[PDB]
Amino acid sequence: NDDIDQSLIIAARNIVRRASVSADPLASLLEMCHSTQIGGTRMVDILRQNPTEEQAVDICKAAMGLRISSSFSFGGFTFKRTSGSSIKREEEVLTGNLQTLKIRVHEGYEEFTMVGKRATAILRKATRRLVQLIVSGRDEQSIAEAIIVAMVFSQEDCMIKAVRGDLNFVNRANQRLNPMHQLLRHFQKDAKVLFQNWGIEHIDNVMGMVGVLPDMTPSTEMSMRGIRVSKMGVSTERVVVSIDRFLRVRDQRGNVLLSPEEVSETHGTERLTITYS
Ligand SMILES: O=C(O)[C@H]1[C@H]2CC[C@H](CC2)[C@@H]1Nc1nc(-c2c[nH]c3ncc(F)cc23)ncc1F
Ligand SMILES: O=C(O)[C@H]1[C@H]2CC[C@H](CC2)[C@@H]1Nc1nc(-c2c[nH]c3ncc(F)cc23)ncc1F
Ligand code: NI
Repeated sequence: NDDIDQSLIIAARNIVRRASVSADPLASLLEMCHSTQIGGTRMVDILRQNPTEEQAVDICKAAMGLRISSSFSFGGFTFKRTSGSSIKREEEVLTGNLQTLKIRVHEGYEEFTMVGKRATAILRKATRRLVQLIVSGRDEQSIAEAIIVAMVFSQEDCMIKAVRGDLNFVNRANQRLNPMHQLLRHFQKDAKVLFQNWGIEHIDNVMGMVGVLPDMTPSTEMSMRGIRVSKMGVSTERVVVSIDRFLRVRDQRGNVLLSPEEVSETHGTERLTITYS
């Protein structure tokens, strides 16, 4: 049970990475899934029975019409909506380097939990606004990673304005990343202009919680607008999802739940033998 899961993830990640470089990735992935065995059992038979929710694995499940977790993955983090709703409106925005970006802006009030491996968070947000972020983590590194993802996800104008120079990030297949991911890789290379330009505010010490400044220094006095660090940020609903040619998994409203771009780069050595085509 434990070894099949470890091995299935490794096989799924390899398949999505190989498929993603092909002209029609969906068809490539479907080939490899149907002609791959893990410890002697067929991979499609493992997918039908195994309950693991992982980004590469869930892309493969979707590919063959299996139900998956309704969560979505942004910046490595799993997001579950705990409350509220939104609608979608495409808008042109202008970066700090005067580059147009067409963005599907979400309009509404929504509350989510973010769960990464080294940090978790509660996010509350409105139309192009971070309302509040309560974040936990292992360290300075891991906490800042979660803050950058929440800031980009919020769609705020100060985040858009803090962009410096052009955004032409590409995937392994030489195709441009879509705008939200363009923004995310930019601020993942450097979040300094982002944090400086975000804004600061006075806070009252709720015990358990602390402020954090644009240089990541804690404080009891001030914090970055909306953001508080904490010490412990507190089950699966399977649903039908869709898949396209480029392995983008979507909900019924067309929000991208998963993609090649949200599959972890970790190479790892399988515990049960994996035989490909
Ligand atoms: O995909 C498979 O491995 C099996 C299982 C899971 C999907 C189908 C239903 C059973 C598929 N069944 C069959 N596939 C195929 C088959 C040939 N090339 C393929 N490439 C991708 C694929 F996906 C299925 C196939 N041929 C006869 C079948 F009878
Ligand atoms: O809009 C999309 O197609 C994708 C890409 C950009 C961010 C998410 C992950 C990739 C997004 N997916 C999803 N977003 C959302 C979503 C709700 N409110 C939001 N506000 C801003 C935002 F940015 C995304 C959202 N819900 C479910 C999703 F599944
Ligand atoms: Ni994207």
